Amino acid sequence: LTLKVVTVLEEPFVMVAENILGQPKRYKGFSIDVLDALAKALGFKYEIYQAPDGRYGHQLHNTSWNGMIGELISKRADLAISAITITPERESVVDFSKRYMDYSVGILIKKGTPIRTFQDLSKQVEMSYGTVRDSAVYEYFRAKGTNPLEQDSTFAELWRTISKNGGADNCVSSPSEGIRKAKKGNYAFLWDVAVVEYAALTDDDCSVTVIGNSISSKGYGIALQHGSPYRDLFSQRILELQDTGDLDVLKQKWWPHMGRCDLT
Amino acid sequence: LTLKVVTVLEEPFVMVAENILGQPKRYKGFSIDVLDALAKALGFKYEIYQAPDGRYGHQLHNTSWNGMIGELISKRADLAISAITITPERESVVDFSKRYMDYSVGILIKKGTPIRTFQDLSKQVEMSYGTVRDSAVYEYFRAKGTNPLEQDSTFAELWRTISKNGGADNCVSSPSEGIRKAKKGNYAFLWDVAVVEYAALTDDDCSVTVIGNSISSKGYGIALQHGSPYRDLFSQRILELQDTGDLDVLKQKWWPHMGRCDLTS
Ligand SMILES: *[C@@H]1O[C@H](CO)[C@@H](O)[C@H](O)[C@H]1NC(C)=O
Ligand SMILES: *[C@@H]1O[C@H](CO)[C@@H](O)[C@H](O)[C@H]1NC(C)=O
Ligand SMILES: [Ca+2]
Ligand SMILES: [Ca+2]
Ligand SMILES: [Ca+2]
Ligand SMILES: [Ca+2]
Ligand SMILES: [Ca+2]
Ligand SMILES: [Cl-]
Ligand SMILES: [Cl-]
Repeated sequence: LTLKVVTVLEEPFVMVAENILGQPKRYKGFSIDVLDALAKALGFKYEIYQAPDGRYGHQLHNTSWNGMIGELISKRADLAISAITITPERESVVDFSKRYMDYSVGILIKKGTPIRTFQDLSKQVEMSYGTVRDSAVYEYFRAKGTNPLEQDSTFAELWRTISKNGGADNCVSSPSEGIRKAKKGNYAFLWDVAVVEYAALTDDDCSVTVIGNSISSKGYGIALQHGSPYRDLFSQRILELQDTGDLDVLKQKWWPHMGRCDLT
Repeated sequence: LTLKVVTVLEEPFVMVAENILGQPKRYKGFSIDVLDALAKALGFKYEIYQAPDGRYGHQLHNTSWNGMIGELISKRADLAISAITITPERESVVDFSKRYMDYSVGILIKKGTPIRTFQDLSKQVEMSYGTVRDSAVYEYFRAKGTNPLEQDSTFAELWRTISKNGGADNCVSSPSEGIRKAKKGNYAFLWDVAVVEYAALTDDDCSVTVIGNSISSKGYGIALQHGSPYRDLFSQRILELQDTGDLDVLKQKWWPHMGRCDLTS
């Protein structure tokens, strides 16, 4: 049995191995390791191709999806894996396995600052902070920072800074821009903990650290075609992998407990 | 439409509401609120009864299950809810929805100590610590503390203290004993962060704090009969609750940000 897998490059979830003349195009990463574990246990081969538009997927005007989600709906892909978050809108058109990792928003900041939490960040006027404009993270802080029922007034303060001038002043256009500004100092970037954590661990100067403190708001999962019988099987193995600690071993392979940069 | 819901008391997930004058025994809690949200969204009624043995359920020697899991397998209950963690052993015989809350192991300890992380606790010779004897948390530390591949030596150190004399020296019979010993002092209790955090928030003397910082090892979910058509429906609305922020509001209702004991040393 062979399955078609659609993916999008996202360090360290899915990465292209260094090109070597006379060798094929290989993929590596934490998500590839999870897929290999499922492939070995469930006994299936797979072929990986990247989404032609390189997008996770969002709904279009005519109720059609692009990106990896579109591939699953069109049945051009049996499953999709990268850094896909399990969201209600996606789960209504595809079927996600139970998460194999948590998702949360962290703060990428230069080392040595007195800021250690979101509350500390919200009380700062010296250091600007923000996220990627017109992203789910930006909308996440719109909801939290405008919800009357939120007890913690930190989000309201954060939203005022993030949304200044429609977000133009304090937000960036892509995660790479946010990471760059954070390393220069005088700016704190709010994005996926996993992405920023890997960015800080691989920093050439080890000049940046990551603030967690956020319980998971979503989880990364494997997306499969609607009604796919593999969804329950994938979830069972994923739970077993988490239970035995093997998934923790894979995480530390790409997010080492002690690596190049010390984040303390 | 009505569904049979099996549960077990677990503060603050499921709790008995103060009832008077022979009025029906009503339940309250974070898990009850999630159930009510699903009931309104999916348009079903329900009746809650407690597990006759008051147990979450585990496999017996003859492969039969007791507790809430047994009620689902025997189909005396349509779904089970309380503080049930989504585990592979249970998921093989029942069907869990996607988690509606994260689960992790925290530390309940008296305030005013230098201990602020698991690593700090592992380096202590003065203060004993442990978890519930013959518990999933006890097995969790057995695996981490004996796995050669774990990069953090903290877990190996913790296991030696937790498992001393087979755990007889430093473990406790129940969470209530663990909470009581932690409040006494000279003991740190390792258990569900949600349970101990509510224990610290409701402490009469506000004498204890909780050390979290642990990413979720599992998640709390709703258990349904194998092949139940409601499982996917529950997962969908559970996801929608989280996205709209309604789950966070309910959590703050039972784990308030302020108002209760301050958990800072
Ligand atoms: C819907 O929009 C997409 C654009 O991605 C287009 O490819 C597709 O042909 C459109 N129409 C229909 C009928 O699917
Ligand atoms: C297994 O043993 C238990 C005794 O605790 C009993 O109640 C149950 O009925 C047994 N199961 C079967 C299938 O006989
Ligand atoms: Ca679905
Ligand atoms: Ca991480
Ligand atoms: Ca429990
Ligand atoms: Ca199952
Ligand atoms: Ca080693
Ligand atoms: Cl699921
Ligand atoms: Cl998890």
